[PDB]
Amino acid sequence: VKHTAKAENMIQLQFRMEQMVFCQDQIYSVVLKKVREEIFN
Amino acid sequence: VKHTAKAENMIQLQFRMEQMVFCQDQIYSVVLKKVREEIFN
Repeated sequence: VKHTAKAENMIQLQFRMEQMVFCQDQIYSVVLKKVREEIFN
Repeated sequence: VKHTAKAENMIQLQFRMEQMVFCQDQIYSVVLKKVREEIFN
């Protein structure tokens, strides 16, 4: 039970960090795919 | 002097308008200009 309640709480905690939407300084990798896949190619 | 005075106010005024940025559907072809100089050219 104890370990179960911890995993469950950890999962919700981890989705609360993704919603605040940190726009990272390495998105570039996938920025680049805009001007490759979607326009030039 | 009448028409010097008239001319200058209008020339001042037009620059008063430009501060207020806008442009409707003309801006489309100058994005294509971006498209040509950033990618293909």
